[PDB]
Amino acid sequence: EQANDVRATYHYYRPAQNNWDLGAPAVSAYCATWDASKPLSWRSKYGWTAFCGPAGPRGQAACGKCLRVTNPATGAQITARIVDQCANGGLDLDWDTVFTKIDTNGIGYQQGHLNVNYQFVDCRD
Repeated sequence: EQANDVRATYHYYRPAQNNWDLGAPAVSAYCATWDASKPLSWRSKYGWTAFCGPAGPRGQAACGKCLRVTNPATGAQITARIVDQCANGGLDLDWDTVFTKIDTNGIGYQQGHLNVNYQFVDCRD
């Protein structure tokens, strides 16, 4: 249920620009049918990456769960939502949500990848 020392990276195709709709033709993510329908606030308030990792079997029973992520580097932490898979190999719907906020200095953004840790959690919206 918990995973540490995983090399995370970020990748953007069509985010919030196209209201990051998980329904958008070339995306079609698992909980799109249920979360792409929530307004903007909530959606931009609570991040929404994927159910992946070397240790994260959580799909069918993950369409309404959240994921807490921590960054040893700063000690900062945040909570994202579980929605889709890892078409790239890990957390992708970031850029403004997780990475960008737990990266106070920018070391990750200028380099490309980072070493982070995470644990499955509740949303409590």
